[PDB]
Amino acid sequence: PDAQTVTSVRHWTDTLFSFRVTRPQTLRFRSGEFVMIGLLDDNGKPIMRAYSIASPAWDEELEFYSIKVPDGPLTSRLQHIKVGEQIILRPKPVGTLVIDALLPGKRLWFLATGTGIAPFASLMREPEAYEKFDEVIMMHACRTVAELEYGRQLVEALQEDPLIGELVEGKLKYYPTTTREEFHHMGRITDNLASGKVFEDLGIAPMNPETDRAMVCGSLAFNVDVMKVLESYGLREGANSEPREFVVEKAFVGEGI
Ligand SMILES: Cc1cc2nc3c(=O)[nH]c(=O)nc-3n(C[C@H](O)[C@H](O)[C@H](O)COP(=O)(O)OP(=O)(O)OC[C@H]3O[C@@H](n4cnc5c(N)ncnc54)[C@H](O)[C@@H]3O)c2cc1C
Ligand SMILES: NC(=O)c1ccc[n+]([C@@H]2O[C@H](COP(=O)([O-])OP(=O)(O)OC[C@H]3O[C@@H](n4cnc5c(N)ncnc54)[C@H](OP(=O)(O)O)[C@@H]3O)[C@@H](O)[C@H]2O)c1
Ligand SMILES: CCCCCCCS[C@@H]1O[C@H](CO)[C@@H](O)[C@H](O)[C@H]1O
Repeated sequence: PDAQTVTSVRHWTDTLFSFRVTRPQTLRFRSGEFVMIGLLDDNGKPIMRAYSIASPAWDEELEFYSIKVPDGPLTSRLQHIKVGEQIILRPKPVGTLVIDALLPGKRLWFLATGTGIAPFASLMREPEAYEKFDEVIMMHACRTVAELEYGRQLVEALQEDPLIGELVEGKLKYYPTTTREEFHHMGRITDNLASGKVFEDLGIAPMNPETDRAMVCGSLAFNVDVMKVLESYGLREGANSEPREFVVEKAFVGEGI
């Protein structure tokens, strides 16, 4: 179908890699949305899967942060992709993780686990995030330290850029944690928001309906627990049609891995 070419590839761990592809000249999307991408199976039939566009809406190229599931119909194949090869990329962007889907506010929270940081790798590089809000809080929880690397480097590259470094350094608050390995900050996003620990570590006021807006992206179980916690602070799930305090999107469907 619609074919695009891989321009670069980077493996982060034995189960995580990112790659950038050429962008369809017709593509127009909002930072945070996802599209369907895929490869042909052995019978020449499409293996399609939804993927958040990890790059900001203004980037000339498209980037994706992907898991590597051995025996995974798509990623067992995609994990071998090389520069110059191609993938199917359908330019029909959709998704609820968009600023327009949230009432204006002053503090924006990105709550993610595992590859769920993909749509935020996009939003953290979206000019609109820093224009419409005073602070942007990026909470990324993973089992191990290595899983945080892609996000760590991204946040690092932002807060250090010669041009917008000081700017971002002042509004972006990066809060990574591990739950299975030793790290300076640990614990689930749910637990750390509920107990109040994150508000203390970051030296900021607790969550409130009037100023806080959040985007949630992780496993279904994670999404449901974060919702209750957010609701415990008076926030309500919104909609692109009726904007409120928070929005959610599954980082993937199924059990775990
Ligand atoms: C809205 C939406 C957006 C998504 N965006 C991304 C993204 O940006 N990057 C990404 O890697 N995946 C993303 N996923 C998952 C993605 O669509 C595919 O599932 C992934 O490419 C795996 O495909 P597969 O055919 O190799 O394995 P599958 O048969 O699809 O899945 C086998 C099992 O692996 C697990 N799994 C699948 N994907 C993940 C993952 N992301 N993280 C942890 N476990 C997983 C689940 O338990 C799944 O049942 C997204 C899913 C949805 C529903
Ligand atoms: N059938 C089974 O008994 C079975 C099947 C598959 C995997 N697993 C186990 O699960 C592990 C893989 O990780 P996982 O799925 O538990 O994490 P996960 O969704 O893949 O995502 C990574 C992170 O989200 C956190 N998380 C998971 N559930 C959460 C929730 N309900 N609320 C808030 N945060 C949550 C995890 O913390 P935590 O580490 O505390 O989860 C982890 O930090 C493996 O170590 C494996 O041993 C068990
Ligand atoms: C003028 C630079 C603006 C801010 C850059 C810091 C983020 S880091 C940067 O982000 C770009 C956009 O996603 C990518 O194309 C690039 O490869 C990546 O290193």
